[PDB]
Amino acid sequence: KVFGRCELAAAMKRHGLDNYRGYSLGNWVCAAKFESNFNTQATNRNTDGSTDYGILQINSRWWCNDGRTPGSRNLCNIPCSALLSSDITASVNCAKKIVSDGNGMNAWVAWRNRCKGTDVQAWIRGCRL
Ligand SMILES: [Cl-]
Ligand SMILES: [Cl-]
Ligand code: NA
Repeated sequence: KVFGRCELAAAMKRHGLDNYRGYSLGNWVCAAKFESNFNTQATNRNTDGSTDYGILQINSRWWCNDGRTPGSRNLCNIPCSALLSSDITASVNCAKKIVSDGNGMNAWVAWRNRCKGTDVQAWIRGCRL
């Protein structure tokens, strides 16, 4: 599913991401824009052999199981394919764990390089939220 911007904002907010670990909704929408272009089916192989999955490009080295990432953990206890669903519940639950791991949203390299410190509230402008 390719979410609309405000459609994703509303779903993230309903699932409790607004101000989760202090990160406003716009941070999460901005991260999803640059990780996946709002496409739940996005997958991208990393140089270390792991793969990033879904709307927030959650990686198979630590967080989900894809059966092809040696030495990997599955700390969200989820097949990585569950992070490609049109329902973002699994991705949100896993993202809550990732953002609680110690470095906040810097865990998402695209958030650090493209969203951090910017006017992230622009990403929810116009949304009836
Ligand atoms: Cl915001
Ligand atoms: Cl933080
Ligand atoms: Na894994």
